[PDB]
Amino acid sequence: ATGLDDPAKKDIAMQLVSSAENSTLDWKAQYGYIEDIGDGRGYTAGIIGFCSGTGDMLALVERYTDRSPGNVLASYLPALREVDGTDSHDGLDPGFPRDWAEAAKDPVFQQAQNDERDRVYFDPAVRQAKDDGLGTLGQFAYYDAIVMHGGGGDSTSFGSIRQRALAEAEPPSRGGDEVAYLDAFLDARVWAMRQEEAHSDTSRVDTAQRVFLRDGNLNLDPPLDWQVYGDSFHIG
Repeated sequence: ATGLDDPAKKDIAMQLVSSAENSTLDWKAQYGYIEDIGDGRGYTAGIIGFCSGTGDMLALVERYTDRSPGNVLASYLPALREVDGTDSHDGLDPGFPRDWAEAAKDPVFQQAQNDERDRVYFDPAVRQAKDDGLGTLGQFAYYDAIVMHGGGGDSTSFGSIRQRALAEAEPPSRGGDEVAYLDAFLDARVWAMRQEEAHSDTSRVDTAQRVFLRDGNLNLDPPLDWQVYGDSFHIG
């Protein structure tokens, strides 16, 4: 019941991430979203942008189908298993986007999306932050990082960002000052964003996370006011 695991704080986290990914606090509006944006990942869909090309859409539909056999997306499993690793729409078109939108009306699919987001991103990020001895803000910083950068082994992954920060500063779990460590983590996060795109817009740190940190809002308590990409947001 503590930190970002508090239901109210958890939803604040989801809103904060949504402001950067969707330019709105309304993260749930994305349950039914589905498009191929031409990034090589095939169809990108749902609340975290599950992809047909990367395996996570497949894992999501498998889990939905375990809980709800013969649901509308179940017929697409052979195709999803086949196109995995590629941007191909073979076996998905023409009906997949329509059927995705229909499934998104099912609270069970919505819960499946929530649970996959939490299995891959939220639970690991919050658990690692708490182990490092960080408060709610720090827990949020880890979550936003893993959402954008993933939990892989690559040079700008969440794990790699964390390792960079630990080299510059000790975490509270090892006697370090929390503000100094969080400044190091945000530095590392910005370093990674710039590696992935040179002229990256780092506002989700610069005019949000760094601002909360400078305000000493270590427990991430409303009112929260921030900007991402120049749009202003407020949670009272």
